Amino acid sequence: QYSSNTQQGRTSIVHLFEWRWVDIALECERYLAPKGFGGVQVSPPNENVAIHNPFRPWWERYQPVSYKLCTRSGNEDEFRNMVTRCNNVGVRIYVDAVINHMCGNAVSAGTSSTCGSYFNPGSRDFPAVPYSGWDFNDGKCKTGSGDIENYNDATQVRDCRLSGLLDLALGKDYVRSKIAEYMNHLIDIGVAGFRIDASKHMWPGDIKAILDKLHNLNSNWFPEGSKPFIYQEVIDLGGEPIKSSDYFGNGRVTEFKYGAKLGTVIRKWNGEKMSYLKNWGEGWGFMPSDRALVFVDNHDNQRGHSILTFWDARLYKMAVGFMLAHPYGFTRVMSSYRWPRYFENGKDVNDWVGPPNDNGVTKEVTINPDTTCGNDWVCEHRWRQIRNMVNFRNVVDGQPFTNWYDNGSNQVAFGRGNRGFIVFNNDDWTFSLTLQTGLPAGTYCDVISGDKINGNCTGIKIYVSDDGKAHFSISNSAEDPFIAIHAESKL
Ligand SMILES: [Ca+2]
Ligand SMILES: [Cl-]
Repeated sequence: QYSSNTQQGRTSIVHLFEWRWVDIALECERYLAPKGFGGVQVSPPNENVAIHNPFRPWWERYQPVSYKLCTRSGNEDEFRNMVTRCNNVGVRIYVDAVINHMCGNAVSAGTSSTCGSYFNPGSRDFPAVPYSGWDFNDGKCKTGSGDIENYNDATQVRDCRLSGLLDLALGKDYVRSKIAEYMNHLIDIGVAGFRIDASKHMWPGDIKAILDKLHNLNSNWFPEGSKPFIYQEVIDLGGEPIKSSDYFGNGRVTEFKYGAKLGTVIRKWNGEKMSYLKNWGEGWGFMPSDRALVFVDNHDNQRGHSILTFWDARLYKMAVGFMLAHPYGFTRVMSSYRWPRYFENGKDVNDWVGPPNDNGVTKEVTINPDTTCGNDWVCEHRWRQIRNMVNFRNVVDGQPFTNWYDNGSNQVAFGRGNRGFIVFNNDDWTFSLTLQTGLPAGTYCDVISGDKINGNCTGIKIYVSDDGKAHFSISNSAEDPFIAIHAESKL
C-alpha cells in the first residue's frame, strides 16, 4: 500500500479537481504522459446527491447515494475509457474513495442523485447499494445529537455523524464487503490506488478489514503482487487523541502540517522565514517521509485562509517549487477551477460554488494555444514553473538533500545530489551570489524562466564552473524569484 505504482521515473500525482473523465483521458495523452506526471487523483467517481440549493456545490460529491460510477464527471463507460487510456500512456488514476458515510441525514428522499437512483436518508434507505438502517452507526453512536460533538473523544469521532453525514457501520462484514465490491470494481478497471476520504472518522482496523478484501492491481498494467497505493485523509496538527501514525499500517497519510507551515513561512508570517526551512521534514515535527502525502493546498483548504493557492500565484509557485525540489514526502500538485470568490469579511460566501458549468453541466476543459486552459479551469499543473518542477523532481529522484545555503533571512538554496539545484529569493532585496551547486560543470537552462529546446535555452542560462560553483542573480522584484537547474536542463 506504500508504493505509488507509477511508471518508472514519475514522482507526482495531480488532483484534476472536478474534471470530466473524457477531459482527463485527453489530458493523460496530450500532456501528463509527455510531461512526466505520475498520475491523477480524480473526484469521487460514484453516484452522489444532486444538491440544488445551493446550486450544485462541489461538496455534493462527498455525499454518496450509491456505488454506480455515474457522476457529473461521466458515466461508467467514460470512466473505464479514461482509466484505460491513461494506463496505456503510463499515467495512473487514483480514486477519491468516499466510504465513511452516505449523504446528509436531512437530505430529502427521492431521486435527486447523479444517476437517478432513489434514496431515503430519513429511513436510511439506499436501495441502489443496497444499504438499510441496519448498515449505519445510529445505534452505536452515544452523543445526544447523533453527530460528532467533541474531537477529544476518539470513539464518537469514529462512530458518530460528521456534520450529520449518515455514518456507515464499517464494523459489519456486509458493509465492509459492499465497499470492497466498489473498490474492486475500480481496481479491475485499472485504478492504481485510493485517496481514502475522511479516514480520521473510521477505525484504522475497519479500514484494514476493507483493504484486506481487495484484489491485486490489474495484471495487464501492473506486476504480479501489486497492491493499491493508499493515502488516507487525516488532518492532524497535533493535540488530538487521534494521530496520523494510527493509520500507518494501512498506507500513506496526508500531512496537513506541510502546507500549513510552508504557507506561513513563504508569507513570512508569525516570525517565520525561509532560512528556517533548512531542517524541513521530520525536523519540523512532520511524520516520517515514507508515509507522508504532501501538498501546498488541497480542494478543501484552498477555500480558506493562510494556505497558499493559485490566487496567490507568485508565492504559490515558489511554495510548490520548494515542495517539488525537496525530497520529503510524496507530492501532490493541485489543479483548480476559478470561482467568483466573494468575501463578506473573512468569509468567502461563494466557497461552495461547483465547477464551471452550463446549468449544472460541467464545462469541458479547453486548451489555449499558449498551453493555458479556458472555461475558468486554472490548470496550475500546466503553469511552466510548476510543470518544469514536476520534471525536476523526477530527474533528481533518490538524490539526497545537500548544499544548503541561507542568508539568515529569506534567501536560500539547496541541491539534490549531483542532479539538481534550486535557489530562492523571498527577501526585499536582490540575491546576487556565487553558490556551490553540486553539479558537473556546464551551461544549464533555468527551467523556471524557460526551457531547453534544440541545444539552447529559451530563458536564463546558468554557468557552473569546474568547481561546481555558479553565480545567481534574482531581483526581489522578479515575477518568479527562483531558479532551478538539473542534469537534463544542461546543454
Ligand atoms: Ca465513521
Ligand atoms: Cl486530501
